[PDB]
Amino acid sequence: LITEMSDYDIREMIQHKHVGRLGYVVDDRPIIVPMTFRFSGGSFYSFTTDGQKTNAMRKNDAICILFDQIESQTKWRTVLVQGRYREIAREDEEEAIVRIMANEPTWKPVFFRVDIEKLSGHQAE
Amino acid sequence: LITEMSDYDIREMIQHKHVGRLGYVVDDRPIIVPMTFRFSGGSFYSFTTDGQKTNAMRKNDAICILFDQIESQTKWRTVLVQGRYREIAREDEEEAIVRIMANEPTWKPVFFRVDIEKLSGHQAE
Repeated sequence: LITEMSDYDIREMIQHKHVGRLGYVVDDRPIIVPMTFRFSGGSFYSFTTDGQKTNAMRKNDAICILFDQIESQTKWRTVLVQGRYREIAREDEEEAIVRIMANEPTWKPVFFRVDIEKLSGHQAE
Repeated sequence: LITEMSDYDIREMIQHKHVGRLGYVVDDRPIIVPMTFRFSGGSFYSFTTDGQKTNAMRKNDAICILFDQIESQTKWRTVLVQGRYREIAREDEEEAIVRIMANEPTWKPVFFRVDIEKLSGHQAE
């Protein structure tokens, strides 16, 4: 019943789905929080004004993002990005901002990107 | 802009929101997967036929569930359950099944529950 999604559908999803759910680890326990992301040049870009998220991901840089479109229990698509927290230096914030905003599909903070180590996508129909 | 949700709204949400997103840890990295849950007698009950989830949560029982209702970037509610994977013994599966199904609000597998260590809920309006 569970199938691998085509690269086409994985791409449509990570290009067009604005909100994903970020997973990080604090003291060996998982935390999940919704965040907006922009896929650009092979990484996902975001930012937060929440210093607790920033400090947690600084201490443990192993993170993930789930994107999904759930129609029912048996009709759904999920894309999981596993990778690494990479904080953007102050002098690179303008670059990050333009990447986040530039030509977005008709949709102090600390900026970061998620560099991809594994990208997987599956569906049920 | 971010407020604590009332216990009333936290309860309405974990009673009526069928799908949450389960967080677990594999080799010090976070994984997130959508699952259906039932809140009953202070724990969340679910099951999976996916042996990789089962084995992962057996090896590391620190897990979480996010429930959320996101209207926009500035209008949303999130409830995070942090707790422990507790696998249901075969002889307790019928109990688990009746708990999952009994009087549900008009909505071999290995059964499990999530026992709650922290429950928090926040909103933005």
